[PDB]
Amino acid sequence: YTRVVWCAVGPEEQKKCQQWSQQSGQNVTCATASTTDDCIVLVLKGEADALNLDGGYIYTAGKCGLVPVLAENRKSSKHSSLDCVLRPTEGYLAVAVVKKANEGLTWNSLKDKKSCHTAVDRTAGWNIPMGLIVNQTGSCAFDEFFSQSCAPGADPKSRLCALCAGDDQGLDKCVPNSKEKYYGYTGAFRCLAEDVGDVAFVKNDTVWENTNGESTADWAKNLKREDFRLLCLDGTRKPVTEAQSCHLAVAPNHAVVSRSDRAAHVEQVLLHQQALFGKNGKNCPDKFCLFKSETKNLLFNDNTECLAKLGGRPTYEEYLGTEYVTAIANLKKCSLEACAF
Ligand SMILES: *[C@@H]1O[C@H](CO)[C@@H](O[C@@H]2O[C@H](CO)[C@@H](O)[C@H](O)[C@H]2NC(C)=O)[C@H](O)[C@H]1NC(C)=O
Ligand SMILES: *[C@@H]1O[C@H](CO)[C@@H](O[C@@H]2O[C@H](CO)[C@@H](O)[C@H](O)[C@H]2NC(C)=O)[C@H](O)[C@H]1NC(C)=O
Ligand SMILES: CCN(CC)CC(=O)Nc1c(C)cccc1C
Ligand SMILES: *[C@@H]1O[C@H](CO)[C@@H](O)[C@H](O)[C@H]1NC(C)=O
Ligand SMILES: [Fe+3]
Ligand SMILES: [Zn+2]
Ligand SMILES: [Zn+2]
Repeated sequence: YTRVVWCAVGPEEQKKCQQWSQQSGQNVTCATASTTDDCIVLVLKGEADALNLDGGYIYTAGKCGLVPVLAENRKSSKHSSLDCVLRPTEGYLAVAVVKKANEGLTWNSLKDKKSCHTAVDRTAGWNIPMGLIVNQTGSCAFDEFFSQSCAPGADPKSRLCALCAGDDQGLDKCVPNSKEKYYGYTGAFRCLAEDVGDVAFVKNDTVWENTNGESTADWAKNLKREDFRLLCLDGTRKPVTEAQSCHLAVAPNHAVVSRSDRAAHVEQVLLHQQALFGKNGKNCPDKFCLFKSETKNLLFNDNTECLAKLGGRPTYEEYLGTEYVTAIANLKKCSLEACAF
């Protein structure tokens, strides 16, 4: 039974998965795909067993019968007596970030600016802000709100891809995987840091992890938190230290999904895998560390303490929460039930 086939998205996650595979005695093996949607299809076909997904994709996967199995849990200063694997998930803060030097830019003056998104269909980088924007303008032309953007996964010849740069060679412009320079939390923030965009739609944790010497990548190496500002919904700007009172929403954590008939087996293998390669696991950091990838968030986010049990044996709708599930349905009206593949 207990071989789990992970689905990696892109060549970089593939490399990391191959390392995990080798260190696991081939308990985990790897399948690769160019996009998250493709990976979901591989899981539906039964050619892969699982992968960690942002909440927006969990919505896509859930409609096709896939279920949440274990969720990412980061550091917290409450619930601590309880062990990480048993602790409830706090969710993360979706935020809109701008440069302080870019004075006078607020939530009320984003029209015609340049934006940086993690990817299309993702929670913090797309679903939350575009949902909020459609709603406030009473219009579905969200592709004409910003003058130019980098929204991995949109038509590469549309304005929503204009700011994306592709890989080393300019190839793969706008693909929704790490090959694209401005993909994901880190990529979208880089897009803002290099002044390619006016605002980045990421999470709270991204800002802190790539400023004040926390990174060391050459583009982040000199960034300082005082150079950035959060855009609050009230038309006000605040230091990044004010996220708890200046965010767009709380997002449910990224979670591992698998086909329902495979959930229990995937779950067992993963709990044994994090005991070996997790934060203080038998072989981290001496041999391989599952939750570390040099600020690239490959397979899993780098700030992950552990993969936690769910409790309540939640369906995907209960896991995402009815608030966030109606938000996505209304936004997708711009482009009630049925699986896409
Ligand atoms: C937003 O994100 C930062 C980092 O993810 C949080 O600050 C971390 O908080 C932990 C304890 O919760 C501290 O021990 C770490 O030292 C902090 N990290 C760093 C790198 O500074 C912060 O709690 C979050 N703020 C809000 C309002 O959510
Ligand atoms: C966009 O607006 C719609 C319409 O109000 C929001 O959907 C509603 O959300 C509330 C709160 O969850 C429910 O009580 C309503 O029933 C929903 N209405 C409809 C028509 O479905 C949606 O939340 C908004 N999107 C965002 C991102 O805020
Ligand atoms: C960590 C995964 N959670 C998602 C929130 C499973 C859950 O169902 N948790 C939960 C808790 C702990 C308290 C109140 C309400 C909810 C539903
Ligand atoms: C692989 O899984 C098997 C089955 O439980 C376990 O006995 C073995 O020790 C595991 N090895 C590693 C390194 O995970
Ligand atoms: Fe996310
Ligand atoms: Zn809030
Ligand atoms: Zn239930």
